[PDB]
Amino acid sequence: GNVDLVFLFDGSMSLQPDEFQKILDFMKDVMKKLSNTSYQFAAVQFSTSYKTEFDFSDYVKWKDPDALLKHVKHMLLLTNTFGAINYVATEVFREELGARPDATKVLIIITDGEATDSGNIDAAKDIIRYIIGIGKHFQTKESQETLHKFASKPASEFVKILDTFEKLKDLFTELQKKIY
Repeated sequence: GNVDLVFLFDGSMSLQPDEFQKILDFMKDVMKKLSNTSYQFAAVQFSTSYKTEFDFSDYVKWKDPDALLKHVKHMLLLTNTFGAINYVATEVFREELGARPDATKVLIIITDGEATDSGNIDAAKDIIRYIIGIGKHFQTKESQETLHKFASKPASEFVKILDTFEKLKDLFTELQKKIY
């Protein structure tokens, strides 16, 4: 079956330059490793504001992860996760931007801290949502639990807590093995 997968990646000022680059490299590696007719991809950077770095039609045009993320600039502002998820639901998953009506909608949200906004993500309810919380800001159970509201259930499947950015590599096999 077809899968339309969006990477939604944190560009806040909490992220150090090497860490942000490891996130970009992870997205490129996932695209290279999942690449096949079934998958198409989009990517959105979120911080204070939201930017579609490439949409599904851009992916179809270029099919080159290096090219697709070449123009990304680290935003270095806040962490407005609620609005980011809603932005994906309403502004990225659109047929006019290359989204396929028959495809399973998937989000991989990548963040290094707690949200700086609030509200709800009801608009994104029909999207299968993974969230990856990385690093020292998720050392407490309480901080980890804040990510559950963003992800699909069960949290034991959909919420991934990684203690270091080096652990992103350990998610490749898992993501490759998903059958939606």
